[PDB]
Amino acid sequence: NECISVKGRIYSILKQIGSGGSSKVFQVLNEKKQIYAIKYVNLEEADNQTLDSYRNEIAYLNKLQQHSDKIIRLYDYEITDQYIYMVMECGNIDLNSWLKKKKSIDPWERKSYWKNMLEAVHTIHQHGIVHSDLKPANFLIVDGMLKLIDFGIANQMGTVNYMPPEAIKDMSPKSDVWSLGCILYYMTYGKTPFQQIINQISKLHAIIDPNHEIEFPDIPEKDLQDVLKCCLKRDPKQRISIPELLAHPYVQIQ
Ligand SMILES: NS(=O)(=O)c1cccc(-c2[nH]nc3ccc(NC(=O)Cc4ccccc4)cc23)c1
Repeated sequence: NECISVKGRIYSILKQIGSGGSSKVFQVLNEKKQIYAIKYVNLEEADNQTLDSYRNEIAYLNKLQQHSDKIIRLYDYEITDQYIYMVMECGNIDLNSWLKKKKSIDPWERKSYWKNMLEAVHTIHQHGIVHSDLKPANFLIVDGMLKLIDFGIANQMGTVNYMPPEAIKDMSPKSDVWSLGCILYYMTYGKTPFQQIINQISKLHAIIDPNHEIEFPDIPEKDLQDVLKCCLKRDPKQRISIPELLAHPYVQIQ
């Protein structure tokens, strides 16, 4: 429960939120006992390829401020040769942990969270960023809304269930549509489209191979069932885009 100093301001560690691959996230308090979330990154083992990934992520996160409130608020940051300190907004819970704990999600709650997800991905697309690795863990519940925490530029610490078929064949902004579709599918049927296929090798084949029909059981919300069919199209040309999804009846009609 040590102390942290960022750009002259002192912060006391309250509790550690999480840890993963030379990185750590802590609950901190300023002199006025106001809460913040500080991300600490250890750079002693990272090479120039990994270093440029963190630098690019920090730059885009700082630029995305005031552009949208669907991106985590970054108040200040400190970068040295040894470490990175990022003073951010403190949230309630990540979407991945919240989805696993929830028994059944409300239809209005599913719609409101989908809208937030579309608007955050649209904002990063407008600034030329393509996430390519979207999963619920990249989203945080804060101030009664969902906010994107990372843009997938830097290597961080589920599995291959949200991977688009284009990325598997590559050995496009439409890639983020498939990943978002898998999150909404989980919010609709309680499972991912390829969660039943336990074998990782057999799972990767099922995503890319055509004729392997993805089940879409009938639900009262006919517009919601349509979004999933449009989002989970193996062909990126036939797949719906983010600006088209923002005008879909599911997000615009009551
Ligand atoms: N209610 S709470 O205080 O307990 C809580 C719970 C969950 C999230 C937050 C939480 N608040 N603000 C956050 C900013 C970033 C972040 N995550 C990462 O940047 C990725 C990461 C994760 C682990 C290790 C290394 C990197 C989480 C944030 C707060």
